[PDB]
Amino acid sequence: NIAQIEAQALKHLDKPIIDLSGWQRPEEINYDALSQNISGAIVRVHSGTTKENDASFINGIDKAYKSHITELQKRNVPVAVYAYVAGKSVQEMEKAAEVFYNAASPYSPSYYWLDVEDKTMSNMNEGVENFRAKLASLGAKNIGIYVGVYFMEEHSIDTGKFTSVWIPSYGSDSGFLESSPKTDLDYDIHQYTSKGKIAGFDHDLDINVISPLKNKEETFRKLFLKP
Repeated sequence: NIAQIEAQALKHLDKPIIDLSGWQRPEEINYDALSQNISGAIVRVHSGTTKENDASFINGIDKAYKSHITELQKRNVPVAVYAYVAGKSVQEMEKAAEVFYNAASPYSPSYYWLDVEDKTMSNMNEGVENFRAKLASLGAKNIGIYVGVYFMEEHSIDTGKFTSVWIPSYGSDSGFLESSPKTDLDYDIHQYTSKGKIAGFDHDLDINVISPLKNKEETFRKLFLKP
């Protein structure tokens, strides 16, 4: 039940939050082990490549998302989703948002995240908003933005209409927390390394933590326990 998931999450609150994509092969993940070593997970569903790869189809659909979502949800881990935002026009942005929503919504994800990291439209702020607005109109309520500080400032990426902000800052990228986002914007969650190692998986993992500037339990509830 819902109280059960919530109790497990309270119990595991100091375990890290991971994000995963098709680059992390489900067959290489011991989900039993991984689920007891994490508090939550954020799974890639879409990337916005004409060449073929192991992590997604040409239409942007991630090759592993059904596995990552189902295997973690069955183990009572709360799971949110993300899309790499890369439309070259409003039309592409709205298309990608629809593809993303339709693929992820069946799983009742705890949050939808826009992963914004390169300029694919002249006014990237407008394109990002196109994506966000479309997702909202399709029914997404929890819509957050992942964006680096320098990118956000360079392209005047407005985070105001999003319901949460997620920011990467790796320092040297050692696998450990070593530098926090260089902004006074009030973000909820910090991607601190791309080279984490967690029991249950042998290879590099993106690891995240709720910002120590927030109340940890309340912010975790916000991001993971309110779909």
